[PDB]
Amino acid sequence: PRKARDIPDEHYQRIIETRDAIQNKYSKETDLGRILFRVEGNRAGKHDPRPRVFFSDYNGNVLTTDKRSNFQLRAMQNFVTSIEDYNKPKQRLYGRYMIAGPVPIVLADSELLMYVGFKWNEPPPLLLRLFD
Amino acid sequence: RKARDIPDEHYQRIIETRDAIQNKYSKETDLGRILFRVEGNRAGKHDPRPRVFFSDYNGNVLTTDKRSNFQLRAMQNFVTSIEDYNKPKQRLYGRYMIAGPVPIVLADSELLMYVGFKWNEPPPLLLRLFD
Repeated sequence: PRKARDIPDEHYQRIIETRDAIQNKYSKETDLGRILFRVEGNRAGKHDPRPRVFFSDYNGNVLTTDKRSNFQLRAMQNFVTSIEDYNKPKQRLYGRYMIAGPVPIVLADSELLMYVGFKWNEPPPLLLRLFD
Repeated sequence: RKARDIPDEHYQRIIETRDAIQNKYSKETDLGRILFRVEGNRAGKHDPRPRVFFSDYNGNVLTTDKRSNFQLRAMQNFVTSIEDYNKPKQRLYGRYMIAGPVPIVLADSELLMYVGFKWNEPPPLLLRLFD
């Protein structure tokens, strides 16, 4: 029963920035596999708190070297197949793992889509009790 | 500048207390009496409880003048900062978050309800550029 929600402007702006950055860093590389390998290489493990970058094509296929966390992979696949409009980036919550995208990206002279997964830690509650 | 979404639990809660306040004072025909009573439950300015604010559909904050001027400034700013009266959002004023508006009916008058509450958690903001 999901909910494609807007990405907060700061988050989206950031995503755009790291997209452009990744694009510029690997502008020399002509091998897509090498790029994906390098990019995903910077994660130290599955419990790595850092935002994880995912990729897909324009045909509904997630592109990744298999990573230690199957859950993030399931969530990403679901997100990719759940997209209603490839021109509007949105975010979806999978348990405690938020996923945002897609944003267009060019790697190895190929047009692909970038996404960002990151665990989302449920805000401290406010109450606001019935007894006024 | 940062009109952010209200977390679903928070928004759901806000809706619940809105409906609750609506049902509690359904008998009352005096708006001033309602506002007075509602705001009466706060014990002081340092009261940690979420503070309920009100406004009309003409940009005016409705409240009996209170102990905390800061919350009042923040609320006024929020009300005049609203881009769309049909989408509730939240804005951070220092450490004081303000969420709204949500429609409410008090004394057969259509008004808007807001909730202010101090926010003690600037992160989670973890991100990176080593990629």
